[PDB]
Amino acid sequence: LAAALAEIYKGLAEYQARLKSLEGISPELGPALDALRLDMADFATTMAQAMEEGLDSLPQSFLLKALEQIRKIQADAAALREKLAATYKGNDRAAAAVEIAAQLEAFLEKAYQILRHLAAA
Repeated sequence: LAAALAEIYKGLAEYQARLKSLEGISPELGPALDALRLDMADFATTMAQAMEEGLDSLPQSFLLKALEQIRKIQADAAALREKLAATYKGNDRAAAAVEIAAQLEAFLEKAYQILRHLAAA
């Protein structure tokens, strides 16, 4: 349980580091960058809080919250990738972002499987 939770949290943190390393879209997109940071930070807050507490069992609300939330984040990220690519392309930074994005997709799949198992009785 703790070990599993540790693995997921670690992976998320690493991805964040890559998402800063690439930045520089536009200043006017302040709310944009804030949205991405709020979604990721929120996931880390709730997850980290539960692990620290070490409660006997987690609530059904918590489970379904993880599934619906993460799905929302993936959809929004996809839209951002399409727009960003159209604007920025060819540059080395753009190519790297594509590579990183691909890795995230695989990780997303694995995470979905784990959550489904937990939700299922």
